[PDB]
Amino acid sequence: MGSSEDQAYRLLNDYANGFMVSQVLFAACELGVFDLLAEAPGPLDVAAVAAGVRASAHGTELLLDICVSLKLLKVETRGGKAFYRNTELSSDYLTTVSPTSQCSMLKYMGRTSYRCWGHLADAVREGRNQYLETFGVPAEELFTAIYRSEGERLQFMQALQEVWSVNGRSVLTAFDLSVFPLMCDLGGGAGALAKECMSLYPGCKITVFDIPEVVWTAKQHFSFEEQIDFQEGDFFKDPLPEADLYILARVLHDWADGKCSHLLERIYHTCKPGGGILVIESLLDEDRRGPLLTQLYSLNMLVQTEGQERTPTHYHMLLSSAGFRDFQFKKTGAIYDAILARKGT
Amino acid sequence: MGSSEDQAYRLLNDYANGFMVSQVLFAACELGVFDLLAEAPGPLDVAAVAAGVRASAHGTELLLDICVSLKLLKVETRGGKAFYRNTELSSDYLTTVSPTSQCSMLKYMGRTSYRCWGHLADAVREGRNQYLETFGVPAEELFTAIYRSEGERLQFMQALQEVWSVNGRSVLTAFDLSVFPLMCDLGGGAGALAKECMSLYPGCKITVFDIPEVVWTAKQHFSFEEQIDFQEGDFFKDPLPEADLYILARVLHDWADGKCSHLLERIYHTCKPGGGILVIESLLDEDRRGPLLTQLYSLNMLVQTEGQERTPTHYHMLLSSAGFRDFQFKKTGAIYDAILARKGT
Ligand SMILES: C[S@@+](CC[C@H](N)C(=O)[O-])C[C@H]1O[C@@H](n2cnc3c(N)ncnc32)[C@H](O)[C@@H]1O
Ligand SMILES: C[S@@+](CC[C@H](N)C(=O)[O-])C[C@H]1O[C@@H](n2cnc3c(N)ncnc32)[C@H](O)[C@@H]1O
Ligand SMILES: [Zn+2]
Ligand SMILES: [Zn+2]
Ligand SMILES: [Zn+2]
Ligand SMILES: [Zn+2]
Repeated sequence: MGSSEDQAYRLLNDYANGFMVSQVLFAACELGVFDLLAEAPGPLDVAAVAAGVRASAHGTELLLDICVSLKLLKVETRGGKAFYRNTELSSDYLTTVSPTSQCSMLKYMGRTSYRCWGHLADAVREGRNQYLETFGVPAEELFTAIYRSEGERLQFMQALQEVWSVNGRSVLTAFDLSVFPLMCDLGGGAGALAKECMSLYPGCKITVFDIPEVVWTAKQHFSFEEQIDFQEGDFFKDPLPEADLYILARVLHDWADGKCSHLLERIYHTCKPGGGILVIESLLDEDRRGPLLTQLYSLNMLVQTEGQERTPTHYHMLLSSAGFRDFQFKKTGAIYDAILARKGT
Repeated sequence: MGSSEDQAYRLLNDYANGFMVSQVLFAACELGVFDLLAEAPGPLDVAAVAAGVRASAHGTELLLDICVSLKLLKVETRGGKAFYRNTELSSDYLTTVSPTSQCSMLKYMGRTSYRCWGHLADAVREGRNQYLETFGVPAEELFTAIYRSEGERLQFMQALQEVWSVNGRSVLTAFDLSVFPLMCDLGGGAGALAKECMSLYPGCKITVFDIPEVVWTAKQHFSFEEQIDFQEGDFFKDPLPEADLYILARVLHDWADGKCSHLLERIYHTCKPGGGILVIESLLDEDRRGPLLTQLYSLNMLVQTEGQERTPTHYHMLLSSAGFRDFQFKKTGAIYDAILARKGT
């Protein structure tokens, strides 16, 4: 709030205004402000940004000035004009060329999640997702609602690959996976995690398993290399590729316990002695009261998917019931953690 | 982000997730969580909250647990159950009975502003408001779009009165207004600021001026006391009530310079020597690069109204052109500041 107001009032305003700060970041990403600034020979003024993003003078200045206050951009003065430049933050996470780019996820959060979240009170009220109430699109089959169009499936796929450029190494190296020569990424999407897995484990080979529409899009928009293979199908009913390790990264959180149990059971019966299951999810503290970002993510699963985020013990009951033993989890200090369980005799 | 990740990545996530934190606060307000907790004989468990707000168990727990992490609620343990209670923050700003309640504004930000803000990129792109693109409602006359229904006009009116319970005293006491026995609050709405003005200045009398629909709603939903009068009309063309002081609180920011100049001109020609104009707005720093909340508010005017937030110098050019002299402003340390100018001979 105001600089002299009581701390509780300032906090309440921070929370109330949060949606505005999210949209400033999302719109700056959608307009390509950071890309234009990274492609420029040096820093740019309002009129040069407004012209490059094809937007209004007043609108651009408001946007750039808010970005400076938020520490997403730096400003400098030359003559009778402000000149904007990228920060370490925006160069690393907000430019398309950066390997650690978070662009596509931000644009996705802005275009889909933000819309869904307006219906939060009803998702809480009813205990169910709101794709029909938000997009008019039936969600009886979760992913036909999520991939409501070709361009929307490419965007989802581009969005999801982005976290692995920052979190990939932590999760794949939490446990020594060199022990599993043949791997399968169930619901592997574009294959970003698999690409990382193969550079990390030179001996290993991996199959990316996903629905026919994702596999086709992955091959059409992402190039590959000699360690990675693709199998298309439905993990709830099709035969799974033979593997020593099955990886489930952000798959279990999309579904309720019963659906999770079914998939875990199929994987278990497909595994051989010494076989493993690597579950990659954001772990909830045992009291379900943190971390805050994970709690928000669990609420985002209520609003969007059929699932929730879970505690280590919850993933343990699920994996133990499916038949797995030697349950171990590793808290990475990152958004995504790793769980590994094995099949015995 | 994750507790061990780089500070820039944690900051980017804070910003990206802001919309979720806003909606948690808005939905907790819409569900009446804080009221139910204040009306209870003591602290309540998940099942008692879920039943009282008529919502799902999973949804309620997620909501309450996020509120605890956000410091909006406190939790305690008794037997095999968590018990939630209000904080100083929620009791003072989030309960309907509290005089400093911010409820109605939060519900309004959630229901209208949040929706509008999804169209931020286009409001920036085009340099205009999005009522037609968001609500289907024509905005050619700003307030017919803002008061699109009776219940929506009552909500807007209830929302706007709330800031004056906290910021009212600062703005009205920045300058000694005892010098102006007769006052007029132009666009005074429900008359919250006028009610405060009259307790602060016992000698003074005030007329609340607003559009016929607002005046009728104000008399029908708010009771009055012997110092306050109501005149209905259009400040752009109707005769203004006779007054020594004209107050413009959050009126100028809704409009562009030309519309502001027109209204200021009418007020000037209505004033007599020694007459005053009290402008109450959130002042932008001279470089237009802060405060952050004011910059967000200026962007909210681009997205919603026909105006912007302005710098002291900008309000000075406007007031000076209309004919006013002795321009003075006072930065309160709060969201809203005060500007006073006078009419000479
Ligand atoms: C939330 S995405 C996670 C993708 C990826 N593992 C990551 O973390 O970036 C869940 C993935 O599961 C895939 N999926 C959903 N249902 C499936 C099914 N029945 N059979 C195969 N793949 C499925 C989706 O198409 C999607 O790529
Ligand atoms: C943004 S509200 C501010 C209300 C109040 N002064 C406050 O700060 O809480 C602007 C007020 O101006 C009123 N208004 C808009 N156009 C008007 C007009 N042409 N004549 C009279 N009142 C008008 C609106 O109905 C509304 O109550
Ligand atoms: Zn079995
Ligand atoms: Zn168990
Ligand atoms: Zn004149
Ligand atoms: Zn001037």
